[PDB]
Amino acid sequence: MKLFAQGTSLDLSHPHVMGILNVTPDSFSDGGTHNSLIDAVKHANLMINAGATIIDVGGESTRPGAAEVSVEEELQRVIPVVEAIAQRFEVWISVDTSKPEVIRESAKVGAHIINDIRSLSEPGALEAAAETGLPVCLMHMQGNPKTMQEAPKYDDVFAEVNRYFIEQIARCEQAGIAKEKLLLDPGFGFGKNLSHNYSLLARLAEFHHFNLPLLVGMSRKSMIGQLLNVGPSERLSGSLACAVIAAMQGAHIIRVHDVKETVEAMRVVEATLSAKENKRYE
Repeated sequence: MKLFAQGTSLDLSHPHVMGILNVTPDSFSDGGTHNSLIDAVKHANLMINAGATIIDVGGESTRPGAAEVSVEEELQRVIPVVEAIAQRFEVWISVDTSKPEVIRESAKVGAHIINDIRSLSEPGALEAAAETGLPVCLMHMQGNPKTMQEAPKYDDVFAEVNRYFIEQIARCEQAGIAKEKLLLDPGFGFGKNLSHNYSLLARLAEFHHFNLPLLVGMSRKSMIGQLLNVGPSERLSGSLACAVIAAMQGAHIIRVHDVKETVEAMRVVEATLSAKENKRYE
């Protein structure tokens, strides 16, 4: 499968490692852009050289209890960074933003994929996304992403994620976005407890029936911290194990913090699927 955006293509024949670049008010320091723009570009550079092919630029934290960011705060931080990256490098760039104006402006400076945690649910976001013509990633979640309150109960979490994606592909089609520009994300860690998360990971090979690319982001999350009982920085081994289980089942983009190590794990996976009579574990 190939994605086309901004006069380029991304070939999803082999797994892609997507780096994380968050430029929130609390990390893209001291007011609305300091010299944190060369930090962001240094950081971009390291990830590309460690082998990342996509970079996910977001201006709003998605963690429990995270602050809301205003449109100006996001325009101020995200658009500088997306622009400077696209000028200097070959990488594909996706933007995680929920706001229509940030979608429109990030298209204008060279963003390739709109990767919104809220799946374009805000007023005018679908419309803006559609207008840009860019690839959009749809993500399951139940509730508000940044709540600090307990995980849903589901009749069946796999059945519910699957029926959510059928509903969102339709909505997007009704707004003129072709199915061919969609990517799907089960949304690990968002509205799911530890059991729900491993159920979705165990059955990731089943979401290929949509015949859409799968983007996955399990890096350093609670499904790893709770299972092993370790804090956020001692989660590498467990994050690499989730990355490999996902790629063995055919996930096309893996969103991680440790780019070097995951690229190395992905090489072993590729060498292995290359030798497999059907390029996927089921």
